[PDB]
Amino acid sequence: GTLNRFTQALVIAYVIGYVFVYNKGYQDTDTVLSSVTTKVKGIALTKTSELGERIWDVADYIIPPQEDGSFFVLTNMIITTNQTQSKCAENPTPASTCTSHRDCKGFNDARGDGVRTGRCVSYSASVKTCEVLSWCPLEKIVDPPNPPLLADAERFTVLIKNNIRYPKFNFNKRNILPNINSSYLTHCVFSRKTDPDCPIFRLGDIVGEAEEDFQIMAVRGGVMGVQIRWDCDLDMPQSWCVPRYTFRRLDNKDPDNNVAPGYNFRFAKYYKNSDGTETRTLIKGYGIRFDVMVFGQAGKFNIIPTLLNIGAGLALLGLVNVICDWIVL
Amino acid sequence: GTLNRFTQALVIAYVIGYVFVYNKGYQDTDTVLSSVTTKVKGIALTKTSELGERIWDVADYIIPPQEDGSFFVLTNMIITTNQTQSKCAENPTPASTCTSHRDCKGFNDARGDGVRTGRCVSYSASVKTCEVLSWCPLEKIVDPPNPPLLADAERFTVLIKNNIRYPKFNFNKRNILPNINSSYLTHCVFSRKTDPDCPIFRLGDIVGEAEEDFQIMAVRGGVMGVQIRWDCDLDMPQSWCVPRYTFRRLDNKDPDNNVAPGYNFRFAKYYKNSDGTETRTLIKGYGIRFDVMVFGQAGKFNIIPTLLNIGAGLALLGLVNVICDWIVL
Amino acid sequence: GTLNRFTQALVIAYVIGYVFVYNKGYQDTDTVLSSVTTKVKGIALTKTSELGERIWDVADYIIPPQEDGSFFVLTNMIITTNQTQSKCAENPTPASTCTSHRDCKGFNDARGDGVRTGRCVSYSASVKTCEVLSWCPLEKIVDPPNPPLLADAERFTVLIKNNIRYPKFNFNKRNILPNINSSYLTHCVFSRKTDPDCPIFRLGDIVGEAEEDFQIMAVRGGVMGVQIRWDCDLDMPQSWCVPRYTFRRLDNKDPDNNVAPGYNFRFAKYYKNSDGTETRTLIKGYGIRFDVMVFGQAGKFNIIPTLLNIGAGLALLGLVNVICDWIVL
Ligand SMILES: *[C@@H]1O[C@H](CO)[C@@H](O[C@@H]2O[C@H](CO)[C@@H](O)[C@H](O)[C@H]2NC(C)=O)[C@H](O)[C@H]1NC(C)=O
Ligand SMILES: *[C@@H]1O[C@H](CO)[C@@H](O[C@@H]2O[C@H](CO)[C@@H](O)[C@H](O)[C@H]2NC(C)=O)[C@H](O)[C@H]1NC(C)=O
Ligand SMILES: *[C@@H]1O[C@H](CO)[C@@H](O[C@@H]2O[C@H](CO)[C@@H](O)[C@H](O)[C@H]2NC(C)=O)[C@H](O)[C@H]1NC(C)=O
Ligand SMILES: *[C@H]1O[C@H](CO)[C@@H](O[C@H]2O[C@H](CO)[C@@H](O)[C@H](O)[C@H]2NC(C)=O)[C@H](O)[C@H]1NC(C)=O
Ligand SMILES: *[C@H]1O[C@H](CO)[C@@H](O[C@H]2O[C@H](CO)[C@@H](O)[C@H](O)[C@H]2NC(C)=O)[C@H](O)[C@H]1NC(C)=O
Ligand SMILES: *[C@H]1O[C@H](CO)[C@@H](O[C@H]2O[C@H](CO)[C@@H](O)[C@H](O)[C@H]2NC(C)=O)[C@H](O)[C@H]1NC(C)=O
Ligand SMILES: [Gd]
Ligand SMILES: [Gd]
Ligand SMILES: [Gd]
Ligand SMILES: [Gd]
Repeated sequence: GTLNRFTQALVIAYVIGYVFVYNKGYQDTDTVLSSVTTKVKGIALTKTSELGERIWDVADYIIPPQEDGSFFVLTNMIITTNQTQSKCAENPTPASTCTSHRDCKGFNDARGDGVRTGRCVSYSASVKTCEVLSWCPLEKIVDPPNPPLLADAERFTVLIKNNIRYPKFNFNKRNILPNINSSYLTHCVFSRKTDPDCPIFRLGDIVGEAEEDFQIMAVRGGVMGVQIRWDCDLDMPQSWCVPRYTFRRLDNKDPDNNVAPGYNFRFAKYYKNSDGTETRTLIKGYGIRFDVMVFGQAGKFNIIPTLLNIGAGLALLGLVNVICDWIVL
Repeated sequence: GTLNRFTQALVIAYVIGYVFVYNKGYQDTDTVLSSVTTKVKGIALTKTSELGERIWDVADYIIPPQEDGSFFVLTNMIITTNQTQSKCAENPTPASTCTSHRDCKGFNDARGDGVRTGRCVSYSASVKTCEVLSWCPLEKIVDPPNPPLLADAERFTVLIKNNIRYPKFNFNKRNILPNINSSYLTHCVFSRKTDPDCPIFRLGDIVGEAEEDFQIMAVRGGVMGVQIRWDCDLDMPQSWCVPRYTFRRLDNKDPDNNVAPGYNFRFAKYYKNSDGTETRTLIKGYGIRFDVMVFGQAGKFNIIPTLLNIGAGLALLGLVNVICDWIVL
Repeated sequence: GTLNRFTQALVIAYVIGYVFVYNKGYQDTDTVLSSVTTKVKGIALTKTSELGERIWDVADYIIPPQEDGSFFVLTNMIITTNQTQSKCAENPTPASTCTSHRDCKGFNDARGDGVRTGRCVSYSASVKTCEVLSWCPLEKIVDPPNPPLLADAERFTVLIKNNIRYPKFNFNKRNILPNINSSYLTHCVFSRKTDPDCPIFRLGDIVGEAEEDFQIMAVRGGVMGVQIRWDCDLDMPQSWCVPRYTFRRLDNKDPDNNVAPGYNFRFAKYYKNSDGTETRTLIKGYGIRFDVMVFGQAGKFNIIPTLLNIGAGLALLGLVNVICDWIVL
């Protein structure tokens, strides 16, 4: 029909026009094989209450441990020391509290501060609670310092390297562009406006780019997601293949509707005493774990998907006439 | 033909009926960007042969190290201590055994207990073997304790958080549902029957859910795979987007057809002696490494794949007539 | 037309011939769920300048830390010891150099060797630079030893286990074949020519297979990518499903156009002095990090994609006639 010349003009503009340049269907996909490397640099001062001023080389003292891709920056802490294998009073709790040896005797014990020895002992002159053997003295139940001890970390800076490969199209590139000289990377610092190609990011600015604050986050900790996205049209020059960096808070702020708020964990330092006995320093550290999430797809031109889709274009226009005929009169 | 009205009624029921509601082809795929966090809690008692009763805070003493997603729980061990840099007798082995200094002189040495010094020394009054410098005293060749030292670990419990995102559909959710209050997560424990939405899992129950046993596995160690699966139809409410948890033993039990049976590795503890000399405690730990494997796909409605497939539906029915004609008379 | 019998003979040979056996479109894809395990074995001798001959059990002394999949082998190092919390002279640098207390007073300080105390102190009789509190004595600025301290590592050997699963086709296998006895894996060593099925690889041979050299790489470090590829046609016997191993240097050699050349990082060893004071040994270690990258796809037969494509085959041949008619006369 006369509408058939209109529809044929519509489908030609539909596929070639719509489906190809917009949806780009004429290509075959391939996902990214990725590897990433990070180097945090920076140092941090802390005037501890008693211990006096102290240094923290984010290098060695601040990163437990040195991870594969991701990584965790220490920001806050509760430090218990001179701990040893010994018996001692549980922390004051209605579940731990006792009147005499009769109350202390368990599954919950091993879930709490340590393993319960039947004996009952005074947690202080004022009160009494079940004795347990454990690492003693027990860690003091307190909220983490505020503001953060390693608040200087806002200003630490991380270098992020990222080699990737699309196995299928035997192609591979690195987030560091060849146009970029080494002397520039000697002191550049990423920024969306000025330096998009600087792979050195500032921790504060990472948190911040994410609609967050390194300071209100550094107290109780959290996890920052550093999303890298590799989209490359391989039929285009390999020069136009470029990484986009996005940022995201992953942990939940809301106190309600969650558990283990923020991000922290304990680790220790063991010491062979000159006496031959064991002692350890236990440390509950809060901090920000940065996860580097890499992803992307790519595609060159290809006959099979193209003809596959074009074919469907011709079957589609068949019905287009019935649609035009029912619409028009 | 008359069969053409039958076939057209078949293809309409074939695509819309079969291919769409079953195979759901009318959607576009998107894979999951994932991050996971874990918190193991629990303590464990061990009455060591000589050393007497001892505590092991799965927190600090039990997890080497504190990993990104995955994690490894200590269950069993062989502990060699007071080790130092020094010379000493290899372990009795036909390859190590010697009659005099003539036999000891290598590539295998450096492959064995330590580097071979030519001298030959008696491993005991009864026998003799090549001297080597190494960390000495050498670790005693024995099978790991049975039952497991940290058998209490069956009952440790891990909390598992999992934030995910589909980049394409700018959508993201967390395994912890909003319907779930915090006070519940204060002591809930996952279970298929009662508490499907409790993200706190019990190590025994994880092993167990996998058709295995934490006790027969904890002696010599292994790796548990905790598979999380995120399938979401995004055209449906984001509320129906939910995680399914599956369990799997990854290591091979069979003694034959494998190497490094179960799962263990050695690590050490270094100590600056008051004398200024070095000493270390070497530890071969067996345990269960839990790998959290996250994956899934999703899809909203879309025109391109739909019309693409519908088009093929019309080309398909064309041949359906030749099939009906050859069948019927 | 007469050319229509030619085209129909072309498309039948085009799809069934070209698109199916070559491009294999009649299948549905599924990507790999992977887990990997590694065990490095080997020991290494080092005749240190002063300290004398010394052993390094790649087990405990050589791997910091014991990683999930990937792993890092120590090859070279700069070792600073008896470090303590204290004040001391910065390293000679035009930015650090000073004439008197007036010059020392900062953001750069905290970026450098330590936090600047106003006082100015002589770095030596010859010169003077700003005093800072830090871990002191500062680490000596030198290039890493050459040749590598743990050069013996060329010859260390790693065992690599790899369990994988395609969730969709409920299928899963392991890089260790059932045909392979355990007694063989007791001393086999991978090699392309003789032993393709030996999952024990030699570090030198890994580097080497990659068109590189463990020795010129071990001085300043780098990252080796161990690419495993799982392609399985699941309509074929599950026996033909096999892993291919490829090798790749990931870091950039070129001095220009990069930062943090090679691969190294610092970590420390803490010691409670008999005096009650703290001291630590700081260590900048160069080495080779091996990343095990696993990937692959698979597919069984399927009706939907097949008919989808066949359908497009019939729509395609429609236009083939117009092409043959315009070509031929
Ligand atoms: C090396 O690297 C930098 C970064 O690309 C170059 O600096 C940029 O170059 C252009 C052109 O002059 C300026 O318009 C931009 O402002 C520069 N970016 C920044 C943040 O400095 C620099 O030119 C290069 N050095 C040489 C000599 O090649
Ligand atoms: C908070 O969380 C829990 C878990 O969803 C709620 O307990 C469930 O709610 C229903 C409805 O009463 C019960 O039928 C299920 O047995 C409960 N699950 C378990 C294991 O307890 C609880 O109601 C919530 N608390 C409030 C007050 O909202
Ligand atoms: C156990 O494993 C090995 C490795 O597959 C077998 O050795 C191979 O078997 C064939 C057949 O004789 C030889 O042609 C190859 O040279 C062998 N490979 C190597 C590198 O040795 C060995 O036969 C097996 N042992 C038994 C008894 O089954
Ligand atoms: C940690 O440090 C101090 C100093 O060594 C310990 O001091 C004393 O505590 C002991 C336990 O009751 C007694 O055994 C000692 O005799 C006493 N001091 C001396 C001079 O030996 C203290 O115990 C330690 N704290 C713990 C219990 O972990
Ligand atoms: C580990 O601990 C003990 C106690 O210090 C060591 O005791 C002795 O061993 C030495 C090595 O032959 C001699 O050098 C010493 O004189 C002797 N004891 C004293 C009082 O010094 C023992 O060597 C250590 N074990 C090793 C060798 O690692
Ligand atoms: C590391 O080891 C030595 C040996 O203990 C230290 O020796 C001395 O240094 C001190 C710092 O000025 C003085 O406080 C001491 O009195 C002196 N020796 C003695 C016998 O105490 C040396 O300080 C240490 N190095 C540093 C500063 O880290
Ligand atoms: Gd990791
Ligand atoms: Gd701020
Ligand atoms: Gd049991
Ligand atoms: Gd060599």
